[PDB]
Amino acid sequence: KLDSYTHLSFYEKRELFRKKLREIEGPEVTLVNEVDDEPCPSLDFQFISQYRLTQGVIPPDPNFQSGCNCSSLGGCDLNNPSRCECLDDLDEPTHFAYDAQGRVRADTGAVIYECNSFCSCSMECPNRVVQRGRTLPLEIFKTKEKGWGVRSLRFAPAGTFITCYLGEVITSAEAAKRDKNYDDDGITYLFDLDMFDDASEYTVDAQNYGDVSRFFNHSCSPNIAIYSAVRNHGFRTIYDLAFFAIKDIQPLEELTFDYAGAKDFSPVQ
Ligand code: NI
Ligand SMILES: [Zn+2]
Ligand SMILES: [Zn+2]
Ligand SMILES: [Zn+2]
Repeated sequence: KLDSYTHLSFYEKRELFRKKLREIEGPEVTLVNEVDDEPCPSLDFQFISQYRLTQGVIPPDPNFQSGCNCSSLGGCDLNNPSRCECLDDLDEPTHFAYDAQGRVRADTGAVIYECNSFCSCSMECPNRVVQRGRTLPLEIFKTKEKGWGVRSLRFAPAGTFITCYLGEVITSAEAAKRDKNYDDDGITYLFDLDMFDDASEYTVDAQNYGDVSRFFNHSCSPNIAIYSAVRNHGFRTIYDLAFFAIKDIQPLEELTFDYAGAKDFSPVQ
């Protein structure tokens, strides 16, 4: 029932959005809508691949970073949990967060310690998974009862990294400033960085800048969950929000999460 002008307008709007995704550095990201005639999600936002810092936020200084030099040939050898200085932040059931497959081990907690730029290992160091980025080709699609969602296009073994939740790092102060502006917003892309000390009170907002994950939906039976991966082991005022698959993800399966913090990880209870 759309008239020529509108129909063309929508056409062009969807194509613009597809253009925008083509410019994402990484595996493919596609846009589909088999439900209605909505072109695509709002274009008023920019895809990024690194946090965008904002006024008033003091980022962890890299200058005071610890760098492991336990890089023999390959990476750091996942058999030497007692050689890395990236792991010195805790010694109990000591081990690298990942296995050989690059998947997140089942005995790994809600905290991942990856190698820094101050380490001597190459980018292939088995302890630089998150840093390497997405590897799964994803598709933004229109769900029937919920807004837009994202499903995988490939099978993902539980424990597979997916992507970090990117966006502007704002102080819980301005956070609330924006909360005073959220009108009839169906979704409010806020993510508090309070895994540790609550003094920093920093939050990630993907309202205007973010990653594909800014399209992920909440759910009760999620297939992905946040893993606080840190590189500046000494200052966790800011860290990476990593999404890993908690269970096998079937191709074309929608990805969903529900942050519970370290209050769903370490407890079988
Ligand atoms: Ni089409
Ligand atoms: Zn190491
Ligand atoms: Zn290291
Ligand atoms: Zn390393």
